[PDB]
Amino acid sequence: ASPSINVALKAAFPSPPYLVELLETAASDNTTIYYSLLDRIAKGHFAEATTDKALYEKFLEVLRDDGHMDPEALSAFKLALSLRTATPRVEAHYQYYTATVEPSLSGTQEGCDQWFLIDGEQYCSPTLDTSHGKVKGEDQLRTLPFDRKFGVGSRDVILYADITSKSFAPFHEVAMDLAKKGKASYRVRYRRSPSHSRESLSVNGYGVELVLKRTDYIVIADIKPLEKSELAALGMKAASFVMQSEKPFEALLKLTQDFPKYSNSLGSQNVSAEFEAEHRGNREVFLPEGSNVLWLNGLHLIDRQIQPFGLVDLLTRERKLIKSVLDLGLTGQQAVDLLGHAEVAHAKSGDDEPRRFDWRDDIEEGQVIIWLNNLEKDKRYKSFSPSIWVLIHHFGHGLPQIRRDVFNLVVPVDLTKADDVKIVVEGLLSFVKRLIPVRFGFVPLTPTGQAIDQAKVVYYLLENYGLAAATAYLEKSYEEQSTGQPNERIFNEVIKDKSLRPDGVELSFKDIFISEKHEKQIHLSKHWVERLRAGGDVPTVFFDGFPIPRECNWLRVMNHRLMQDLQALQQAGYFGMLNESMWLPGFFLEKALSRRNTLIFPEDKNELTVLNVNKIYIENHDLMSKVPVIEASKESTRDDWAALTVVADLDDIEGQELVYYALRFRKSNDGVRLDIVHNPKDTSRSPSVLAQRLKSREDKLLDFTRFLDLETALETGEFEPDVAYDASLANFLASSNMKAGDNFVILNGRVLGPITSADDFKKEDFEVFLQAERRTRILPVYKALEDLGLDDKVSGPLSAAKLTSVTALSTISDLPQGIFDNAPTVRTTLFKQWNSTYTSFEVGDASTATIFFVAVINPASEIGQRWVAVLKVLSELEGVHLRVFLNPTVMIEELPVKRFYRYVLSSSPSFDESGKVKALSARFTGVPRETLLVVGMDVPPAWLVTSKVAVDDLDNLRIKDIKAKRGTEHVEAIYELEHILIEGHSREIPCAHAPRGVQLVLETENNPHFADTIIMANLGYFQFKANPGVYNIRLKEGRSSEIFTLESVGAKGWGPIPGDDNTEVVLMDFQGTTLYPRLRRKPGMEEEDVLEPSVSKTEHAEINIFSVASGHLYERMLNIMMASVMHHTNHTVKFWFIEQFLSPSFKDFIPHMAAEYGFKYEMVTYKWPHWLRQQKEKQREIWGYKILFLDVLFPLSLDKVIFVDADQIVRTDMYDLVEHPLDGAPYGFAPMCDSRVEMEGYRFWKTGYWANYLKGKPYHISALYVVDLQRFRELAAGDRLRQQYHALSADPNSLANLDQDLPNHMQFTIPIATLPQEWLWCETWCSDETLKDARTIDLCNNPMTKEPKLDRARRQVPEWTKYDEEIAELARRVREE
Ligand SMILES: *[C@@H]1O[C@H](CO)[C@@H](O[C@@H]2O[C@H](CO)[C@@H](O[C@@H]3O[C@H](CO)[C@@H](O)[C@H](O)[C@@H]3O)[C@H](O)[C@H]2NC(C)=O)[C@H](O)[C@H]1NC(C)=O
Ligand SMILES: *[C@@H]1O[C@H](CO)[C@@H](O)[C@H](O)[C@H]1NC(C)=O
Ligand SMILES: *[C@@H]1O[C@H](CO)[C@@H](O)[C@H](O)[C@H]1NC(C)=O
Ligand SMILES: *[C@@H]1O[C@H](CO)[C@@H](O)[C@H](O)[C@H]1NC(C)=O
Ligand SMILES: *[C@@H]1O[C@H](CO)[C@@H](O)[C@H](O)[C@H]1NC(C)=O
Repeated sequence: ASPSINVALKAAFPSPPYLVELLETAASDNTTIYYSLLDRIAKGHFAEATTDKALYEKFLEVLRDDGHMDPEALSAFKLALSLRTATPRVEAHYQYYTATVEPSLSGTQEGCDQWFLIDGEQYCSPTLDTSHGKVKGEDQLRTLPFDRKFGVGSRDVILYADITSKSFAPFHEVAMDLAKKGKASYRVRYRRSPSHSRESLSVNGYGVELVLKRTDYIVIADIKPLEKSELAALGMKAASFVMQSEKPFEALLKLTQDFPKYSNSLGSQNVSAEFEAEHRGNREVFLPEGSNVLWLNGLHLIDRQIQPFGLVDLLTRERKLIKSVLDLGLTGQQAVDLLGHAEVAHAKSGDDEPRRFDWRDDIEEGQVIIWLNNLEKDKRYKSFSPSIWVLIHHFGHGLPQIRRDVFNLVVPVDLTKADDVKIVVEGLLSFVKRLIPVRFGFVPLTPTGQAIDQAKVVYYLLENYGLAAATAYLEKSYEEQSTGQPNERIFNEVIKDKSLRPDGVELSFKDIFISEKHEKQIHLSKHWVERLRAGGDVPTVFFDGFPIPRECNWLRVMNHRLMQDLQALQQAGYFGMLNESMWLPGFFLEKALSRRNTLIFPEDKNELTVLNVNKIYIENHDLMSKVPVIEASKESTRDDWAALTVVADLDDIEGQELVYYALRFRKSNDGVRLDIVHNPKDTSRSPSVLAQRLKSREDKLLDFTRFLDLETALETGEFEPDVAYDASLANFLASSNMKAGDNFVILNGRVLGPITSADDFKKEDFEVFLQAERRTRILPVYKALEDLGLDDKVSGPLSAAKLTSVTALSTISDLPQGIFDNAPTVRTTLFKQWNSTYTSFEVGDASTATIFFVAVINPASEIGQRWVAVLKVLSELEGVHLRVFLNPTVMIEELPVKRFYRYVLSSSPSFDESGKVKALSARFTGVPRETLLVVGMDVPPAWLVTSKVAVDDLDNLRIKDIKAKRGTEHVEAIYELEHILIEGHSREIPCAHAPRGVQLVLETENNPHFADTIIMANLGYFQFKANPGVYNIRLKEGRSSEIFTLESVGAKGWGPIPGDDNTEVVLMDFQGTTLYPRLRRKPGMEEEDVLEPSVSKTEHAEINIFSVASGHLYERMLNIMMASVMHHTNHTVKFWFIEQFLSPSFKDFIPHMAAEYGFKYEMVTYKWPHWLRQQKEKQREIWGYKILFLDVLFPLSLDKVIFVDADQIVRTDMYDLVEHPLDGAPYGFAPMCDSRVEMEGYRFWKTGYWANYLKGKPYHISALYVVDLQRFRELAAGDRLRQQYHALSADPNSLANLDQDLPNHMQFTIPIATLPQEWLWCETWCSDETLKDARTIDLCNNPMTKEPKLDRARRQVPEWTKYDEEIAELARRVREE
């Protein structure tokens, strides 16, 4: 009965058959569920269900009956099925099939509905007698993201099927059995089924907003009554309303959805009931008022993760983790409590801290490091104080001078290499001369003959003659001979003068092979380099025992730690830890290790892989119950307990050497439980045989006095291959992402490898690996666990590993730190302190719940509107517990909620009267008749959405006008999910920086140019607009491919995860594709793209003009603007539009404008980056679109573009603007008119702020401008605009009209070519005499009148009507066509 508004969203691809959708949703990533269901439908079991409802009904009985899902998992299935999560996954198959399969399968297809692909041969029959073709193109056997494999088999078989028909069932069974036997491995790919219709897909999981566009007024429903500004209590009274109700959850939803309407309805019926000013005892301890914060089992979630898709994926990952834990008899409540424990979080913070290695000469008896300094005895520093209090009493970024030993830097240098030598001579010495408070040492590198000799030479020269003489040889050699090889012509000259009085033990001269000097010194040096792995292609520098690889600007890194170490000393001083007679460098060396392993302590800190241990012994029970196992001792303690697994190729020396060390390590440590997995490179001979050889010797293991006893044990015995073992073996490696013939080590779930050489991992290396690992992962689990009194649940080394391995996996973020939020992955328990009686309410059983949600919502917030709606639907799930906290603010200067909100989402699917799946819509009932509203879509981050069907103005909605024009009080609008984003964050390799100005191309097998974009400075950001399918990213041919080669697109994560050295992107989700690509510079380049060492016209048009309109009037005026151009030029024109701000009425009309006026048009858009600062006010968004994304909004093929405002009219042939010389400037603008005489008062750009800032420069107009795009990108102007905007935008009153203000604020930095004023006319600021020579007219605002825009046009321009008539009759001609 009430006046309503209905909004629906539909995808850009047709709806896949429901059957296949349920298969995919059902078996998320468990393959067994997939094929176990694929059997069921190949019976013809699902043939008897006629309707989607019945079909859906059937799946529930099946899953429950076959043991696939429990209540918790079934409930999760329904929600994910509502969300239609599996539909893009299915469309991936189709797009792949349409674009790579069909054009590479030459011949005549008839009867080949289904067909296996074997050895590039197609078989249309199960009986497999005849093969139709040799398939053209690249291999289809590449395993890609949407693939599934069933069984292990040498041969690989693929079936492209249309499951829908009965023709499928026999084909399946042929290969299911073939895989069951073990002949080959089975996988299914899809074929678009023509039994189904081409109807588009109706989506859900988004939000709709109705924004009040007039907020100025403040002192069933007609209009909101504006109430006297007693805003301050809204949050507080609003919070009480709910608490009082006692059906609280529903109140908040009902209140929060229509909140603007209920503002004046609050403060009534002795309203405050402020018992809860009590709970700011809650505020006093933890969070600030009016802040929204969500936690999921301690995990603090960012806003972007708080959508239905983001949340479904989190539960899925979390339950897998918890279920693993609760097979050891822990309640969901106990499990979570252990995960978020204080001792656990402390450990993460603990090894976020730096680990140091002992850089001293002590082991090598002081004969390896050749220092250029001594700060306690150098008579340069003599002037300085040797006092501790010099350190402690410091502030700033300046280096404190001191005569003390406190900071050291040891840099290993190769004396053959010029660049290396140059470091010492220029780099190291300047620092000395400069009186820096750092001691500088260097140790030569000995990887070649010449290097060995030159270390000897320099070492000798130091020993007898001294530092200066040695220094001297080095300096002279660098300039003089310019090579590593020793030069006597250079050497002898040095001794000639520098050989005066070589003290102590005498010089021997001429030739060196001192038994001691060559042996001891060089081999001691080698022992130092080897010990700390300070050599290779990339050497390692040690500052205060902290490894810094010799790359990029390592001194920048050193300076960072130098200040960070100083602050570490200061704090010990204020606690009085320090004293005057102390060796300060040993404050750092307290916990330092003598030996450094790059595997255990990788210098890429992120590099860490942990596996779920319970999973490993559950999935591969067949394998792990038949591996040689050394049980850890009967009589050893819980603290001693640890579990180790060695994966090695026993057909290689390195593989068997590695195991000997592991066995040795086991003899010493009684607490460890060892497992041996034989992973061979060549699988011609069964892996089961060598495993069977050892399990017989299992009892006798580690009784190998010598290595050959192990070697011999491998050779002897006759065995029968357990081919069941072999199958589980190759499944394990596939699950664990391990290659064949690769060596790996696993202690308590953590993987290190591949081990190329067994010398890398020795007995001593296992000991530290256990020592370190023990500390972090095991000791925080043990304490925490015991604190809760769950320490009864640990029954052995394997029992313990399950827990420790699970809790290590809990703290690994999905999102790399520094991108979406800087904050680390630390699970807080800090809200448990909070009193709950009067602000909290809980939903779901805590006793049974596996999922625990903690929401802190401010009722007055607009963000809260979304949060409540989503959380209500996730609360409906069984096995989920939710607890809500309401926290309003007293600080309300402006109206808090200025919109109505509806979230389109259901917890379980809805069905038709005819049993089809119900589409979901946002229906607003009882909308005020007199309020002007704006329709907005609050869509998940990866989505790009535009209006498709609407007859109304969504920018200016009013029921009274629609009623008086259309006769209906009911509004319906349909949107289209046109694109889904592929977005990523780039980095250069190895010295990781964002490559800006790099150009990229997206491609498909059908077309080599889907899309193109350029790399941004901020986070090496880039994006593409695409739909489900298989794509590839190639650097654009030109300068980009000249300078770089991209090793990878980061599709597996930040990584590098092995197996990701790929450039293939696929999108099979509503979350799009997130990528972290890597690019390494080609041989010796410090080059830059941005600086140099008829195309666009042909592709597009003579003239390229772009614009935006945000109303029916402005779109009507835009039609006139385009026409005026056309009449005024005998040239070719192409028009460009900002797609999402335009009406469907306008969108449906243009082809008709294009046919009549003879122009070309193209729709463009870009999605506002997540890092870039948003605009809550739509008009401001629009302005941002014209200036912020100029370089990335238009294809690279476009040389230049021109912006013309919608209200404008042009009498000029527009080419002239193209030909206008810009004098090497990126863009050109026209200034403000000075010509009108008496207008001055309203000329605000002659005031203090604008005249002080614009010293001599003009105040420009954003109605018309030229962008020399090629130059724009070349100058990388965009990046500067974007970062200045982001920086300025922190202040809300910063840019009145950003579009005009940003180019004006940046004209110092970025040149603006100024235009002849023949180019702009405006009555308000230009004289009437001026318009004779006027080229174009903007209709700028009155403001000494109130005459409106429609009036100015008719009065100001007589030919405006002529243009309007032309459009008017055509629109009617179309309507009557
Ligand atoms: C992937 O799906 C399969 C099949 O649905 C899951 O396997 C099933 O796991 C259950 C345990 O949840 C097995 O039941 C029993 O487990 C106990 C464990 O102690 C064991 O002692 C019993 O003998 C029995 O196996 C069940 O047999 C097994 N298969 C089926 C058809 O139910 C598997 O857990 C799923 N994987 C993931 C990642 O969840
Ligand atoms: C209702 O509020 C008024 C004003 O604060 C107060 O005088 C009155 O006592 C309240 N009613 C009750 C039942 O306490
Ligand atoms: C929680 O309430 C109790 C009882 O009034 C009080 O003693 C305690 O301090 C409160 N906690 C906080 C942090 O306000
Ligand atoms: C304190 O002074 C003593 C005495 O000279 C010295 O041996 C030591 O380095 C200092 N610190 C401690 C912990 O004794
Ligand atoms: C278009 O072409 C005609 C014929 O050559 C010419 O007379 C006319 O002036 C041209 N239009 C304009 C405005 O340049």
